[PDB]
Amino acid sequence: SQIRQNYSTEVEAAVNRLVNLYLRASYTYLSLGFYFDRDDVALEGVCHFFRELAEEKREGAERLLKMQNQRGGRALFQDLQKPSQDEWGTTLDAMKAAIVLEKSLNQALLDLHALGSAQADPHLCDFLESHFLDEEVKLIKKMGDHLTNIQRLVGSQAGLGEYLFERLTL
Amino acid sequence: SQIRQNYSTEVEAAVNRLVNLYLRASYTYLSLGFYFDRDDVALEGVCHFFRELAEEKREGAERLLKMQNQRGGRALFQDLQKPSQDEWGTTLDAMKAAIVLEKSLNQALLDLHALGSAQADPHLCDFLESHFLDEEVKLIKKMGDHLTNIQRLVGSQAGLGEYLFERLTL
Amino acid sequence: SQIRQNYSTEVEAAVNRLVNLYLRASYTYLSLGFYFDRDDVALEGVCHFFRELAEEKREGAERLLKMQNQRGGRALFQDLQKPSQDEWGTTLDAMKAAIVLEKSLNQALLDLHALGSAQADPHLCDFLESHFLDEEVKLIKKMGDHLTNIQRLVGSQAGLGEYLFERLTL
Amino acid sequence: SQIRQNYSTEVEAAVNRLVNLYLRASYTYLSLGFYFDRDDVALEGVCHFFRELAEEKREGAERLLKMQNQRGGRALFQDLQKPSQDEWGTTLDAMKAAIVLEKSLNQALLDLHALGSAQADPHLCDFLESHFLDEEVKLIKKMGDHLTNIQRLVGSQAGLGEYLFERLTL
Repeated sequence: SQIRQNYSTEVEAAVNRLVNLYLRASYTYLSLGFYFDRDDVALEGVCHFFRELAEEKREGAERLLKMQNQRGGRALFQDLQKPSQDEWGTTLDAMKAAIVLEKSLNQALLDLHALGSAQADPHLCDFLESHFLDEEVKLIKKMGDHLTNIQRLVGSQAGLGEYLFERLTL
Repeated sequence: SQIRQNYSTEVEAAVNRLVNLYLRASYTYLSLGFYFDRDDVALEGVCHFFRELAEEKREGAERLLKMQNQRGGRALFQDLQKPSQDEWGTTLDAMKAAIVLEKSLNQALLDLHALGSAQADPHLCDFLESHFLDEEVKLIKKMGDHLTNIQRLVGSQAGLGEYLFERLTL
Repeated sequence: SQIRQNYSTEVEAAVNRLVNLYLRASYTYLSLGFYFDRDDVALEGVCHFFRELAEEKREGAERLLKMQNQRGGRALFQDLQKPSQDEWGTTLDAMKAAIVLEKSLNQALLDLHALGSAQADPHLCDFLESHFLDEEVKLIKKMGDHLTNIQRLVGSQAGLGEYLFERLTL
Repeated sequence: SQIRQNYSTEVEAAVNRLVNLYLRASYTYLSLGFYFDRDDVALEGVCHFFRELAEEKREGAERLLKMQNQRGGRALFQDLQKPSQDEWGTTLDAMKAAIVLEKSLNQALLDLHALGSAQADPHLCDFLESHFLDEEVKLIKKMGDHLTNIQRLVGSQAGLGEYLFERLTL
């Protein structure tokens, strides 16, 4: 490329894999959102929480794709595997699955940042720090906060607790 | 009639029967609304939910009556039978009865649309699709959503659950 | 389902397949958009044309998913295959590929409408007519218009023609 | 200095050299701008593109000079050599020369960031990442985009192509 400078093929490849992961997470949250919109689940606040995360993860993939082009790399798309589950259980189950998902994205982000350090790519490192690392940390704290509240609520009367959490937090 | 064109006597008759059904549903919801306004029931949000449906069903009957005249048919009114019950039980009982009612209206609408297809009456078909079919589908989804939430809430402590549903959803 | 009425399992299945197709088309347009944003392609108007179609196709999938839930069907997600190409050639090549894509979506929409007629599902039929059929027809006309103009322009001096089309039409 | 802390003499020296480079680039763009303003060149959009970069590079030098003082270093100015050329040829020639210039600035910025890492100077590293590294990457992408378009345009009829690029892009 005429513009490419200090952009290793290893980082280029890893950015394409991260795109696939972010698109995969978007798809998982789309499936999460529409499950809670089922007439036999019917937790609209939980649906809306996950649909907004579907959008967030899609926008993350697009910002990686733009950075890829900005550095003279070449985007390469692969098959997107379907979400891990067809039905997501309770609000508690879904929130647990969401924290697992976000922790894996965060580990991919930390792995890529480590690669950029090993490759001495400060623009990549700054890019991840500015638009992804602190975003993940906040989101994981929020979900941790939610988990603790769901758990406190679904101790003895789970149906009541799930209703109140959706009504009064989400 | 000077204006009548492609309007079968079968469809004319079926529109008059549908009017009677819609007026009957309005009357059922009027009785539902005022029951929840009783001082020994006292669920104002449930009263208001059903009174708004009383109005909706009356407006549906009036839009059928107007279409009847628009096609050169002749409205014919019959006795309106009283609602099926004098007392409607819990919010759960009432919502179950409401979904039964709406499913019967929806089946009358689908039956009439099928007749209009058999009679090749595209204006009638479009009229039902535009102002009734998707309205019913949305309303039945909403009531299904409500049923699921009432059920989740009235598991172990029904009095508390009925209060919270009226307070926080309706 | 408590709400399901006149919704065949055949239509439910076909709506899930249509969702997968619409998501697949969104992915194809995402890949189209970012190719024209490459520093060695650099046709920003073409990038923006395809990125807006990526969004449109995603919103179509979401409106099918919502209708699925509205009828008491159950969304089922499958793997999303990657776009057919990694590099998309000229603006002309890409527009040709886009018309092929849209014609296949349109045929899926016509096939599903035909199924809804065979199943006597007027709500499904009206839903497709209201939110998809005329949208596709307009989009395919526009792309046909674009193809004709690209072709007129890239007769003798293709590089100049591709620049002017991006500058003065897109 | 009373305020100096964790600011190596190596980084101080390298910041002064970077200032000289940024001032040299400003001077190069001033010469580029006024060439395209010649009555026998007369490409006003190209003149304006380069004059704005003259200002940008001067502001970069001033932000380095301010950071130098902020850390307790001492600015040291050297002779500023004249631009490499007196006449800059076509828009294509000039854009090629500009990308070479920016890539050398970018390499100076990456070299200095590497030094700050070797010296464990996180304030310097963050300063370069925040105000220079991503600015360079965007500018080099834009110029790469421009080069590709100039090249597409100046294939067969170069005079026409240079006019249209100045008119419709710049």
